[PDB]
This record gives sequence, C-alpha cells and structure tokens, in this order.
Amino acid sequence: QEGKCTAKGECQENTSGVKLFCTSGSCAKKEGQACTRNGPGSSNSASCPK
Repeated sequence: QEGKCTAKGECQENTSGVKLFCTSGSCAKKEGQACTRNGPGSSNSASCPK
C-alpha cells in the first residue's frame, strides 16, 4: 500500500521496489506524496493525489 516518487520521474512501491508510471497525477519529482498502485505486472499504472 502507497508509494513515493524519485528524481527520474517515476513512483516506486515499498513492498517489492518496482518503478511505475502514473495517470492523472504527475510523477515529476515529489518524494513524499503517497501514490497508490493499480494493475501490477501487466499495466504498471498509479493514481496520485493532486
């Protein structure tokens, strides 16, 4: 549950440590927003709070 963003522009998950893309939120340098994961393995999508 929940993931934080990095300097490259992607948000990572704290359980496994995998990097993913986000729709309707923006992952461009944050490091402490709490972005949630949707569709692991096949999709790699996330919803961030704006």
